[PDB]
Amino acid sequence: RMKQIEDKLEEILSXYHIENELARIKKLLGE
Amino acid sequence: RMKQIEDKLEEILSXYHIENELARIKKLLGER
Amino acid sequence: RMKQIEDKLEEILSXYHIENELARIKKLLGE
Amino acid sequence: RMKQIEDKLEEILSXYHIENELARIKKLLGER
Repeated sequence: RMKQIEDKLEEILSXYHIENELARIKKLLGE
Repeated sequence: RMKQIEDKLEEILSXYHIENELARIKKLLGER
Repeated sequence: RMKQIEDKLEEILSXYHIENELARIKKLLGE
Repeated sequence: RMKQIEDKLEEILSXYHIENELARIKKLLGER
């Protein structure tokens, strides 16, 4: 069950995309 | 406790919608 | 230590704001 | 396992930056 949990944490980790998307949006907005 | 944990994680996972909404905004603002 | 963990999960929960902000941005963008 | 867990959670928490970046975008796009 600890494993299920850690599996859910890796699914949550699969956030950096969101960060990347945001950086890209700011730039498309003219910074 | 551990079922509160698994449930809080399912509540958090239930984020990809956010990523996809951002993918849309980025697409909308992209070069015409 | 289970408590520490559940505390971190409530901190993560404190995401709906992000959703709200996004809905507001789409609307400000002219939908 | 449990330290991998606590560490993955600290890696996730390390989100508020995202909220605040969105608060900025919303502020920028707000009525002049």
